[PDB]
Amino acid sequence: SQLTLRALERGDLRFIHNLNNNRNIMSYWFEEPYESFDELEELYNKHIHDNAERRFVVEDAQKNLIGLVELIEINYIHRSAEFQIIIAPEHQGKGFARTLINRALDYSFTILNLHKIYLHVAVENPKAVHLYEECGFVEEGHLVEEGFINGRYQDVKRMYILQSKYLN
Amino acid sequence: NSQLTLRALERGDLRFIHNLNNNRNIMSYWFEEPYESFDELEELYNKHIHDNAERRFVVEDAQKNLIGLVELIEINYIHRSAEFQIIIAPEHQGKGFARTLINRALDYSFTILNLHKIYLHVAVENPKAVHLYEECGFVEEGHLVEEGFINGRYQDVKRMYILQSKYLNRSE
Amino acid sequence: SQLTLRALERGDLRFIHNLNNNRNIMSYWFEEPYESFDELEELYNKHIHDNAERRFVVEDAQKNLIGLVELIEINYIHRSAEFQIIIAPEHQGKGFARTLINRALDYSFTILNLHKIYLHVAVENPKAVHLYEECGFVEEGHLVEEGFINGRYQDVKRMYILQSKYLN
Amino acid sequence: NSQLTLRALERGDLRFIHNLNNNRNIMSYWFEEPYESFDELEELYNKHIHDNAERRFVVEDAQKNLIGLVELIEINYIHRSAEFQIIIAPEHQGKGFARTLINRALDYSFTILNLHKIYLHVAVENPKAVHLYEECGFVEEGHLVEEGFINGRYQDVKRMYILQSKYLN
Amino acid sequence: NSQLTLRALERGDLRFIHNLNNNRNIMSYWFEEPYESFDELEELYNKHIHDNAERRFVVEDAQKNLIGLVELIEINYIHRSAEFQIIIAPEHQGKGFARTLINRALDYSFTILNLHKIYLHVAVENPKAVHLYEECGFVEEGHLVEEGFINGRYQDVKRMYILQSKYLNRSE
Amino acid sequence: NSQLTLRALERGDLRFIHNLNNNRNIMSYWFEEPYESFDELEELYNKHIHDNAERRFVVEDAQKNLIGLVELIEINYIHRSAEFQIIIAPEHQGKGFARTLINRALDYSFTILNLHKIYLHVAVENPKAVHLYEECGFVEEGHLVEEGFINGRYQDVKRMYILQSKYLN
Amino acid sequence: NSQLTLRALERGDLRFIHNLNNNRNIMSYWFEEPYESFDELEELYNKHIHDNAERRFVVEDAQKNLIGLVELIEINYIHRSAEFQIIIAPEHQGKGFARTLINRALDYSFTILNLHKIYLHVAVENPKAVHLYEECGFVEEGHLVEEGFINGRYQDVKRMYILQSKYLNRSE
Amino acid sequence: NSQLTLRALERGDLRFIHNLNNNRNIMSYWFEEPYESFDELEELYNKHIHDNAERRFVVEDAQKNLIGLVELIEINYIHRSAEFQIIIAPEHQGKGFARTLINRALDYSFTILNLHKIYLHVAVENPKAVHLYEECGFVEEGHLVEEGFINGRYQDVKRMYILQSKYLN
Amino acid sequence: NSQLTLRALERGDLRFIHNLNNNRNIMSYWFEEPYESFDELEELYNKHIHDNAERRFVVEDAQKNLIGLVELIEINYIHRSAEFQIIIAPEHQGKGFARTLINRALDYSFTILNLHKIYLHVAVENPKAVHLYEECGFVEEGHLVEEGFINGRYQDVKRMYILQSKYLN
Amino acid sequence: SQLTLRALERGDLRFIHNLNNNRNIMSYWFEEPYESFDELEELYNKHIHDNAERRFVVEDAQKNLIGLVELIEINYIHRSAEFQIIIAPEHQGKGFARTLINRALDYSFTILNLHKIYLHVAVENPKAVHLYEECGFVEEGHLVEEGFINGRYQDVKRMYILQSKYLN
Amino acid sequence: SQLTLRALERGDLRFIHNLNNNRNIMSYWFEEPYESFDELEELYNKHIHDNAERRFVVEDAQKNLIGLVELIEINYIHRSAEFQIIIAPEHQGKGFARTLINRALDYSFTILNLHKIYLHVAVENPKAVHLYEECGFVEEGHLVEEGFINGRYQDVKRMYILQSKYLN
Amino acid sequence: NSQLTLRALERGDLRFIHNLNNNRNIMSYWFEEPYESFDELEELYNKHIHDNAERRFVVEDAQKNLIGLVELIEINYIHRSAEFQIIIAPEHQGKGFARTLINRALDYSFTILNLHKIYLHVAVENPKAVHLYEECGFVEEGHLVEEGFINGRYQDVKRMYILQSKYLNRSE
Repeated sequence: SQLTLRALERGDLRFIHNLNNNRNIMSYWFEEPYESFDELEELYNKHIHDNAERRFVVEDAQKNLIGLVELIEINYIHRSAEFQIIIAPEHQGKGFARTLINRALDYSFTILNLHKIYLHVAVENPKAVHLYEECGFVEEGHLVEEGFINGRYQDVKRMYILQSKYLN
Repeated sequence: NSQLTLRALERGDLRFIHNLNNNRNIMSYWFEEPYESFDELEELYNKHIHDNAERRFVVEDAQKNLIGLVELIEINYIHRSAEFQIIIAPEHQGKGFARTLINRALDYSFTILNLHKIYLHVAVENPKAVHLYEECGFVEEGHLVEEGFINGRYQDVKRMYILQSKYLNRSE
Repeated sequence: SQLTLRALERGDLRFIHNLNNNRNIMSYWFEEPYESFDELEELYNKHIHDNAERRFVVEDAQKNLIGLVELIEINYIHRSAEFQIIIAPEHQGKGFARTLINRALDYSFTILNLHKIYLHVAVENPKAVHLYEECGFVEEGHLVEEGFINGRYQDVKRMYILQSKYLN
Repeated sequence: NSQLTLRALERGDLRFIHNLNNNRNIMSYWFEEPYESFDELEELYNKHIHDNAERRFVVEDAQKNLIGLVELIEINYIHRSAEFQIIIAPEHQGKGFARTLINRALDYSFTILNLHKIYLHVAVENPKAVHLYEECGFVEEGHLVEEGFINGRYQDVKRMYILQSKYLN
Repeated sequence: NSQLTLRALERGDLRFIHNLNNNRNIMSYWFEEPYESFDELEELYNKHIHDNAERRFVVEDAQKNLIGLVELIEINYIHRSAEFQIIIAPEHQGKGFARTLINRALDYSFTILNLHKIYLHVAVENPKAVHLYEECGFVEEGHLVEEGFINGRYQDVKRMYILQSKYLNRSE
Repeated sequence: NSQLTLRALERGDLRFIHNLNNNRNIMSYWFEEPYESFDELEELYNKHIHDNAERRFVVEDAQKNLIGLVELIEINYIHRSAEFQIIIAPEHQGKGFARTLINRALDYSFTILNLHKIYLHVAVENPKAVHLYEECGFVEEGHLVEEGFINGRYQDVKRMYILQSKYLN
Repeated sequence: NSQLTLRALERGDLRFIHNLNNNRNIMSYWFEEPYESFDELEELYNKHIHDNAERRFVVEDAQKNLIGLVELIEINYIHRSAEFQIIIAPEHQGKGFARTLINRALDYSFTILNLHKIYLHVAVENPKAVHLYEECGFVEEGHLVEEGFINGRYQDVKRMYILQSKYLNRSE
Repeated sequence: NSQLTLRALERGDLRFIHNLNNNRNIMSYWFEEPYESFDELEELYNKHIHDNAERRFVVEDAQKNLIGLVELIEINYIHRSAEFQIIIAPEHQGKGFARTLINRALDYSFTILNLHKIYLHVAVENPKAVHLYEECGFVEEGHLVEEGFINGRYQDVKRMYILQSKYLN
Repeated sequence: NSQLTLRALERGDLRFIHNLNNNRNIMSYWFEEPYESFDELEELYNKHIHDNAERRFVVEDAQKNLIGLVELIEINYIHRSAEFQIIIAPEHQGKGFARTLINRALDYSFTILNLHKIYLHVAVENPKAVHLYEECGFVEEGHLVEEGFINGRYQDVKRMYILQSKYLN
Repeated sequence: SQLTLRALERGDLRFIHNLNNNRNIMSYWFEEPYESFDELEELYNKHIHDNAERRFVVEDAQKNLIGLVELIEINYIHRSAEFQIIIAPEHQGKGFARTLINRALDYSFTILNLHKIYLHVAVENPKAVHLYEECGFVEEGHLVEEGFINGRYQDVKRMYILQSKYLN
Repeated sequence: SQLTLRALERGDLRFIHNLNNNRNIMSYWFEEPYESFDELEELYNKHIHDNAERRFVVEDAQKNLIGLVELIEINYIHRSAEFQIIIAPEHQGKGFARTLINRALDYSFTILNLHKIYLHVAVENPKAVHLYEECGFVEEGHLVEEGFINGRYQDVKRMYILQSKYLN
Repeated sequence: NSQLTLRALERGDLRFIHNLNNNRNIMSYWFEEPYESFDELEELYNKHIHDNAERRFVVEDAQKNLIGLVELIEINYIHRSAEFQIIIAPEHQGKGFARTLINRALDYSFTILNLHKIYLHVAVENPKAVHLYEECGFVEEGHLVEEGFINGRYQDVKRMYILQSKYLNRSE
């Protein structure tokens, strides 16, 4: 409850770079690949005004960085966006996920007025699917060999939630 | 209240602007383009530094403490109109500084810019503000239904106006 | 029924300039004033990709220019836009207005997925208010001295229609 | 004289403009920048094509024959004023169309742009022009001495005005 | 059908593209930016002429008559994926040219671009097309609900895929 | 009053400029472009730093305390004219230094720039200022009616002039 | 001679300029930058089209035949001075058109530009021209020695002037 | 040797890069463009900072002491190949960390970028290096004769490869 | 076959280029950048028109009928090497003109550009081409395995070379 | 003799601005007018590479700024330039002029290989004409009303010296 | 005598390209290599105003293109330039060389006021050395392996002529 | 002498370059453009930072004291030639460091750049330097008369060369 969401600032880019460490996956910023901190800050400067992606830094009461809440591929004609939450390893198993997931859905459905929010989860991480399922998400796709994760193509589940059910 | 002073907004005041837009829980715009980050605001401020379609004024006291903001937007010099929005910091919201800021704004709009009409928008679910402006000389000219999506619901908003004729004269 | 809507092209700018003649009002293109044809084509080139305004040219079966249907101040967050229809003097009193008004509402509510469409009518043209009223629009504002039309400030009615009623 | 039509200046009309400024014996300006050749004007027309400080109208007749030019310069939208200048081609100078052009100019200034004041400048050594504008509603508000260097001499110039209040009422 | 030929789209073919997007009654995009005018399309074509994230191919016959369009979008060369969309002109829609165009597209994607997966989207209210792709080797991997707003209603769309493994092998 | 020194305006003095334009209750312009914030002025100062249409001088004293500003706008080098404006800080408004600043301004206009005429504008509702310039050599050449919208009213303004011939002789 | 007319130089007249600089056997300049090719001239003309430091005037007759050129260079509006150069085509060099062109030039310089002084340079080895200008009111103010390298030798050049005072008055 | 960590190259590490290229006696390239001074490299690093044709990783230890560099050049994402080069600082050349760096490089090439082939070039006059890569999984696919001008002589160079299939299985 | 003439590539010949790359079933590059449409090539030809890393020659006959293309890519002037590729139109593939084009290419490489080495790449599944270049002076220096993805298969490619020393002597 | 010539640097621009004070004449930098220090530094940056004018700062042994030696309107085809020397008021009457004038002629005739060096002197300052005359310059022109100096047009003498006589 | 020199124009670039054919040497335009006509015209446009090289087209009475006279590496401080004359194969052995060489020296020494004009001749073409020698040029250098001409480094003679001797 | 080290010139060394060009009393060039001020040099250095037609190398000792400069100019990679110029600070001119710098330069030119010929220019009125280079393997190939204007007089300059063949071999 004490956790707060804050729009992403330049200073928070170091926290983004640290979150990427230990993930072992190509990081993208507005659909452009980056791996070093200097590559990131340059693209943050060039996409500063692009409203197709919005990122919020999650902090506690004493302002310790907990994680990141990012909405990508925002389309205002169809009113959809892809949701992705990244919790720092320090606070991964402390139960902050469900609160941050509700905070993200709140901003998406009560400020941006989006119709649908979908996410992508690895089939090889079933407990994460149960998490999002218990948060209101339902499976709508089982993408076969969608991503190349550590030397092999993996299946990824696409799950959605509509504005209708979150508000009612 | 008479110790308050209006000052054209500077770059050093953008921090004060950012802290105002939070807790409002509404999309913040700068020259009709959205923003929610301090850096995003600063870049827009430098890009529209010379754009005269909008003007914003910081209000401070003798202590130089920041009390609120006055902004004119959608300024058109052929029809001589502009939209009016007032925002006072939460710390000074209840000490009745608003009426002074409103009068200072109308005095600038109608005696320096030589505008003909000033309109504003207020939420129908905030009768306190609608009543405040009616006290300051604003008349309702529209009840726009489901014009804004606020807090997960389409709500109505009142549009109220005041003419240069009433402000400058009336007492005459 | 034979009337067709077509996105605005460069060649149609001459028809726009001719429509402005005999109106006696400042013409705007993406909120910028113009009065000569050369001023118009230059701004058409600079705002070619701005999706805040969409204009459709109305033609008949034999492709005679009937009028223009323009949506301005399109906001995809709140899903609103201002509607304006301009019929050429040759075909003004032939009854093409109601058909073109329905065509405009169709594009706005079934392709762009807008929530509200408002228009502005002069109080001194009451029969036009009755037209839009019989088309589904309802008055939501009586703006006092909103526009300067031929040497005097005039009152203008703002009328709206919601996507909910047009679809049902 | 009700046949004459005002039309916003187009790039093609810059030839008509150039021919009118010849025979005048005066430095011609386009948005406060001097020019003399047709090419200099065409380039400056492209640079200031969307500048709202000045506005120029070409006046034609029923046959579309060019009659004259009406230009409003130094347009300030805060004070709501502008300077007015009318130039008729030598072909039609004596046909008595000036008054109609002056009123069609004032009609656009006061009924569409919503300006409060329109002032103009006339040489003191042209009293017929002073009387002309006087009969159109303009009043002398200044006698600027040695304001301009015309024909090798510093000459005095009358500044004349008319307000939106009088023209509308 | 074997007389059809695939040709990289040129500027002279943009007219053929514009005439295709009309009567579809759907927002048309070019490198993920909307357009509905021929001039708007032409300007976008010149701006993304060198962008390799998308490729479009015109298909013509021995008569050099334009039959349809094949386009790859959302191409990513790290995951080696792309989205597939086929559009045949209304005059040739029913003569069974589609299967040839689909195979020509997959042959280009899997033997020249060396892609791993090709996916496409089809409306659930168009079982004819869903069946056509299932015949060509596509398998359903998703039933996205209310993903698209078509003709005044939020509709579901099927996402179907095919892997380079099946296309190149299977017969092996 | 012979201690006062004129110095070309520097970027650092833009603070002094901004503070003077406060308290005036008037729209301030920098090269015919409006501004209100210190940042707006600093940007426009950088854009027009080499524009010769206007020239501004900061006047200091022996202690280098800033006294006032002397600006010449609408400088035309073909007609050899310019508009003059003097603004003294409220701290020294009543010390009677105006006349010396006016003459130091005219001295730069007529002895270095080689201008023929210098005109200025004074509000009719400030007769003390009209008399001041009258005693400095300026003569009224116009009574512009409702020229400016000041303090919520269209007010009349006097236009006053002095020629290079008189000042030098 | 009274049928001659002065016209501001246009792009279509640059061909006439190029043909003039040949046979002169002297470095040709355009806004103080050298050129000897038609294309080199045209590019310089477009680059200095708006530069008011120099002005050139083509002179033509009732037949619209090109007779010569009049150019002002080194124009300075603070000192109100300019350099004067006249060039008549070889076909019309001997019919006494020069005096009219010189007077037309001084009339433009002293009645429109409101200049104070006009100076020119003439070769000491051309007493015909020095005498022509002395007839037109020019007085020698300098005998610059070895100022120019002409035809393989450093030669002297006369600098002659005329003031606005003499031209406008004198008759008075 | 499990303490060594790979980190994407940062602008600050360009000093470490410059010091490594000294002592090599070879023309150094940054995105197929030659350079010699620290300033030339810093400018070209800014120009190609978002170019995906090359990728360079700085390898540190637990103490964050810089150990070496791993760079992948000529990265083609259609053929899924790249050229590999490993450079260890003279301080740690004999500590036997090379093999771990080579495998950490191949792990990023084949497990994240999804490349099919990685080739490298070794001088024939350095058989110890050829054997090293041979024991890491690389096989000779070419003996390029007089490929490079090294130390004043056109020398032969071995081209060695390893496929994603072998490394993963 | 002495009638064939080499001519530097002109913008007009880009049609001939585009038609040759059709029928090849391979991704075509222009200065290491992929393209497929005639418009994409014309734009990239304008961007790299003064780049000296590649050089392409159109070969015609006495009738000026286009015969083929000779392109030298990856030209490095420090190591003095380049990659060679010859493409003959299907119309004249069997007329036996290849050898003359190969030698005319090597003559420009070794007698004008002063290059030391020229290498080329040939598919292993085209032994007739390998023999052809072998009889022209090229020697195999590498058997690159699974170097290219051709016709849906990773195939091996021979790299062949010839030095300036042999060709001149 | 201890006096040294040094190419003009950015830091020396303040000394240039101070030299202009008490001159009461329009200052030009590469034929462009300036009056404030900020105007000067901007034009110094834009004309940094223009070789049509070369300026040298004159200093003593202890590096006190004595004056300026500037060559303007340098033409390498005809090999000519205009010379101008400006001594600070502190050291005006100490006899540094003749030495600095010889230093300027040395650089012009032995490094740039110029054929002619001319200067402009006021007729109303005859002792300055005698100075340059005794330095080798000879009058070649008496320009009438050439410059506007303090409210009146003044005559200016143009005097020259050829490379031939300085070297022999 | 009837031969005329004319500054190089855009249209003459085709003649330049044809002259290069049958030379078998890398062609340079302002020290930049070119081989196709399109490469040449682009560099002609970019170096249109560079006065370090001047080229004149030689024509007859009937305006048939005879050859080219180009001065390169023009230095106005030292007053030197490199001369190069190229006669078309059609008129090579008709004796136009000596006339064109004198025309070039005339322009260099009587209009540009250059002090020295040097040229480069192949040692393996001795009759060309005798030509320039009989025109006033004298050998000042025998450069060893200066140019790579058709598969071998060749020696090149550098010969000069001073303005002093051509004028006297 | 073996403790000397060659280092590519950096921006921090431009001050050392400026102090070298003074007292030489000769026009200083940077990529064939003149300069005589430190700021003029710095701006040219940043503009030609990536130009590979010239390369300059600072030489320093174990003490990191600046000893001199080595520069290659007029580098052409088709003919594989370059011009060589060496400049040692006056404080270290007489301690015989030159021969080491010359050999270091030729070693870089002939073993890294793979150049074929290196030429240099020396004043005929400086037989000390002409003799120094003859000791280092340079042969005179030209006696260019009145090529340079030095100290008010046109002087002759010797052009001397050395080939990659001699440097790399000879001992072989």
